[PDB]
Amino acid sequence: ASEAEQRYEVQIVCRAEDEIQVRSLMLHSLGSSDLRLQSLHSEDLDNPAKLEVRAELLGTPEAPAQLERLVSRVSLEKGVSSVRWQVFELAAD
Repeated sequence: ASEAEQRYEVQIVCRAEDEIQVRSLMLHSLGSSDLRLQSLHSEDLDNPAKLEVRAELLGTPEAPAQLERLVSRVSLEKGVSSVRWQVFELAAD
């Protein structure tokens, strides 16, 4: 309808123990993805052992299923404490 590509910020809270696996599966789920990665801010949040990786992925509101896909593929892996995605939209002007 209207070209409004939104940024979905996938915030994966994962143990540092398996962060590399988590991030590898993140990239794996980027294997032909509508969701186009911009950046992934990986900081320590809950605890130094739990790294929260908040990645900006651009996608349209027409692609919610892809977010599920990402979340599922990463949730298949161990180390993930919590995984949320924030729909950040464009500023309605």
